[PDB]
Amino acid sequence: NLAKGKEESLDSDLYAELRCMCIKTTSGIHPKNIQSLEVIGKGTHCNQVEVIATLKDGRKICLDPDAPRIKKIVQKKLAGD
Repeated sequence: NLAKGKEESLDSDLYAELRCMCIKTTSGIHPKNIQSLEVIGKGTHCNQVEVIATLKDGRKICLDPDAPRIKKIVQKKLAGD
């Protein structure tokens, strides 16, 4: 949909999340599949921290910042001695 006629799609129902990049998140991802990830802090129209992971095969998914499982996965990725 090209022109000035939005709101008929999956775009956010929440004013505070109008500019968030993620619609939802993916579970069951393994640290080994992750090539890199970006942690984005809260912004003007996105009151949620977002975690966008790029998998080794190029797939991009969002991860739940609050999932103890995800916090562990990020910790795992950070380690590498």
